[PDB]
Amino acid sequence: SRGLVKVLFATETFAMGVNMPARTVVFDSMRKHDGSTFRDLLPGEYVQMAGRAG
RNA sequence: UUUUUUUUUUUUUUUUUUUUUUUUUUCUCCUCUUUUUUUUUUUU
Repeated sequence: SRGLVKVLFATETFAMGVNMPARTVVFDSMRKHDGSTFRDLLPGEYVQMAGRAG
């Protein structure tokens, strides 16, 4: 919140919705693990994690 | 190459009182033998 930490590593517990967005967001993978079907992401998810950068 | 969420030890306290040991039965009941009754007295 105070900007004293630069690089953050977080799972979906912090991804899909937050206020106070930083400037840049990066993705290290294309897939995700839902409840034992091992699907990929959908636009409803990509909008929320990546829709908060400004 | 396996993420996200599912609360926990019932609330209450700042009510008066002018009595006194016990406690409640048992029925009428043939007394055998020398006597009048002796007696002063003195030594404690």
